[PDB]
Amino acid sequence: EGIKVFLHERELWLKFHEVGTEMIITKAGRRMFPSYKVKVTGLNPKTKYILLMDIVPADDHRYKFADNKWSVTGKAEPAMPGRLYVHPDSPATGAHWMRQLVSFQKLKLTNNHLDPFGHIILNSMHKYQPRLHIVKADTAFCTHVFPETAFIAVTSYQNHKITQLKIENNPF
Amino acid sequence: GIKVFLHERELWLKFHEVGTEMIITKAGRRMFPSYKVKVTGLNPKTKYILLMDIVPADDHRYKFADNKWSVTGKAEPAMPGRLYVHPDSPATGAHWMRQLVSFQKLKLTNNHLDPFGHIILNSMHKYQPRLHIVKADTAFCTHVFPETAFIAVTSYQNHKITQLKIENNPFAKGFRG
DNA sequence: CTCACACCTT
DNA sequence: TAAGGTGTGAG
Ligand SMILES: [Mg+2]
Ligand SMILES: [Mg+2]
Repeated sequence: EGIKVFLHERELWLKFHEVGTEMIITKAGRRMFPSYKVKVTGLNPKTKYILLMDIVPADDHRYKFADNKWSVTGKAEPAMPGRLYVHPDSPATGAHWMRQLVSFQKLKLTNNHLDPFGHIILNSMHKYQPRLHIVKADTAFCTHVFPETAFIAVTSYQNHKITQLKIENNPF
Repeated sequence: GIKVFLHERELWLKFHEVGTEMIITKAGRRMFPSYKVKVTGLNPKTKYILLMDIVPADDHRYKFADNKWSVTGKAEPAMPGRLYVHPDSPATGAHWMRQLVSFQKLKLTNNHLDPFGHIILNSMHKYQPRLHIVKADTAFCTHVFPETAFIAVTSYQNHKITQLKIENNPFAKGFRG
């Protein structure tokens, strides 16, 4: 647990964070943008670990976007326990995980409470916090939370500034 | 370090074999056994926050029948679980390691409108208590003892749990044979 | 599922 | 002490 985790593309995340990050969620499931990726150090090279993500409510509010601003508009909806996204390389050695960027870019977000594909179910107009968890594969694990990756789940982009950012930052 | 050891593990296992139930009430109910741990491997001078939460063990709703728990439906959706921060937090590693860390005063309630800061559970659902350890100068670590999982109930279902509670909890001494 | 209650601990 | 944690058992 003397492990360090570093958010990749932090500057891009910050730009989105300043505006107020939104992530589109759909029936088919949508990848996050920015992608969530991390560098990890301090793992035992030979020990096996499972790396995984979840995405948990950031608060108890429900939100609306109006007058180019977000604001609380109600009580957050109750939900089922969040699904986990287990990194596909799991389980793997500390040396494997440390050798290059651990990317969670294939993680998908859906708004379909009946989703059959294992995608992470969110509710529109709620705020969420992505978390990374590191488990010795072998009762104990550690969790890393970057506040700048927090976001509001949306059904289509609300703040037109976000749309510009996404447009300006994806080659194709 | 960091290592966390469950106190009275033997007693927990006795309940766990039968299938642990924890009473929940409006006023808030202590767990029995008391959740207590020994911790080692902390930096003696560093300050830490210790806290617990209690999370759904699965997505099921249960029923008890034929002297057996069995799945009966989908679990009820719920709000995020409240935290119980240990009263001594924040404290130094040395403080935490000096004696058992007790979470005896943690209370469980069924009142979704509870104003007392107690942990809100739904009856007939299964739950897993977890201990978290947060350091000082984002990152924290979590310890999960599966032998402490339990089904929240409004009154005891399996009479073997009732008898265990009576035999081992001092406050129930008056009901003993 | 709830409450007044006897009986007990701390 | 006095305050407060138990399961009870009828409703
Ligand atoms: Mg990206
Ligand atoms: Mg104990």
